[PDB]
Amino acid sequence: KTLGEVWKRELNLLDKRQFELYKRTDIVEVDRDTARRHLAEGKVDTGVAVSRGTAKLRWFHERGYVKLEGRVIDLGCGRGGWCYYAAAQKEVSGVKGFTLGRDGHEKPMNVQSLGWNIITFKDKTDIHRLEPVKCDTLLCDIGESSSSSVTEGERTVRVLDTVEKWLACGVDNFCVKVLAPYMPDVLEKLELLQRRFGGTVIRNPLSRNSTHEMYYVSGARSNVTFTVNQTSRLLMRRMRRPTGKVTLEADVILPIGTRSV
Ligand SMILES: Nc1nc2c(ncn2[C@@H]2O[C@H](COP(=O)(O)OP(=O)(O)OP(=O)(O)OC[C@H]3O[C@@H](n4cnc5c(N)ncnc54)[C@H](O)[C@@H]3O)[C@@H](O)[C@H]2O)c(=O)[nH]1
Ligand SMILES: Nc1ncnc2c1ncn2[C@@H]1O[C@H](CSCC[C@H](N)C(=O)O)[C@@H](O)[C@H]1O
Repeated sequence: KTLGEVWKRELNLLDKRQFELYKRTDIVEVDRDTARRHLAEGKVDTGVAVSRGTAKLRWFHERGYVKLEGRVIDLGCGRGGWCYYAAAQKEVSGVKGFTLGRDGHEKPMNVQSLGWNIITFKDKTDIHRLEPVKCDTLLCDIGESSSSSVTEGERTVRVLDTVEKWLACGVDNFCVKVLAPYMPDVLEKLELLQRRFGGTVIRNPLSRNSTHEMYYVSGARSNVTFTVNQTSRLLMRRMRRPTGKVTLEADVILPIGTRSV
């Protein structure tokens, strides 16, 4: 029924070439070449990002969609791209990242970009069962894509359900991935969360067209259904005649070193 649900259905009908072209059509992409080479050779002091996630969070942060301050908690940190980005910001005092890091799930990577010493990584942790703790900035980048819209809806509502427990503790800032903002139950949960905690959902330009993910952030407030549909309209427009044309941009390079007294 929603424009987004139609989008998912049409997405699944695309042929191999069209899907490949479609996913990167008119999107922005950071050049990960140098970063990947450094990481692969064991370099930990060049300030390169451990994943594409660092650039994603930087985009939100640099334009006020989320302030990174004080005690930061990163649910589903994976390799740690968001933890390292937050750790390098002066306003941040500490970072706790939690992730599964098991059975194929990315484990935290160890590099020494600025503030690596203020991050405490913990793997083998299912954040749905992790007891909420008080923090100032809450981050969560969880949401596994599924060809089934019903399934993406279920996974998204589960993430928001868990995240609400943490926001309820009282947080100033947040940036939470919403896998399928186009699903009706999700739209309603977002409207309820907005009334309780404020914020709104924003589409990151670094996201590929093959996913409708948007992020629930604290730095702005807008009409949820309107903006989710604006993104649905954009995604459907790009599916008409995929060019695979991408805009390459410089990846994030952070300063290096420990943050000491
Ligand atoms: N028409 C197509 N749609 C595709 C394809 N691969 C993915 N998708 C769609 O994009 C969505 C995002 O894909 P992404 O690779 O970024 O996320 P996942 O790694 O979690 O993909 P899954 O949703 O987990 O799918 C697993 C695999 O299943 C295959 N798959 C998934 N959907 C399809 C379809 N519709 N047609 C053909 N083959 C399909 C494909 O090889 C996928 O890699 C996915 O949920 C699908 O709705 C594809 O080859 N063709
Ligand atoms: N229930 C759960 N508990 C903890 N971690 C989970 C989880 N479900 C998924 N994850 C992890 O969440 C991560 C999402 S990808 C996160 C990327 C990160 N923002 C970066 O910048 O690198 C994956 O590693 C996935 O394994």
